[PDB]
Amino acid sequence: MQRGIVWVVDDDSSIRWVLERALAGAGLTCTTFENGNEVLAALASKTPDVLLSDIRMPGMDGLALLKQIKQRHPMLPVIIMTAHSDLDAAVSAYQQGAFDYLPKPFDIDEAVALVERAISHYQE
Ligand code: BEF
Repeated sequence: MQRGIVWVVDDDSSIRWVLERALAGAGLTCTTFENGNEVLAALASKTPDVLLSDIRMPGMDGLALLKQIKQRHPMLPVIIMTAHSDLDAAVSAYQQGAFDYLPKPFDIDEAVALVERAISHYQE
């Protein structure tokens, strides 16, 4: 049941290949973007069930990426790979409905782990 669209924003390629096929086997649609602002463009026409954002490119490292998401999507939850920058912006995330902040590690094991158990807690 349910579609299941998981969007990721990071270095792509490596992160994409793993999360794309592997997460696809789980029954979801995993796509990746450059870092964050890219998903925003796509977000302007769609909303993923579990968004994943990077944090090492934009102004506020990555938390800034959250701000963009909350500006147009004050509900779409996002998952950041790092929280070493201005954590302040991460707060605007929790208020808009962000997912959380995961350490640099991720891959399928660490990401799929946080995604499945997370969506399961939400349910329809
Ligand atoms: F690689 Be991301 F900037 F955490």
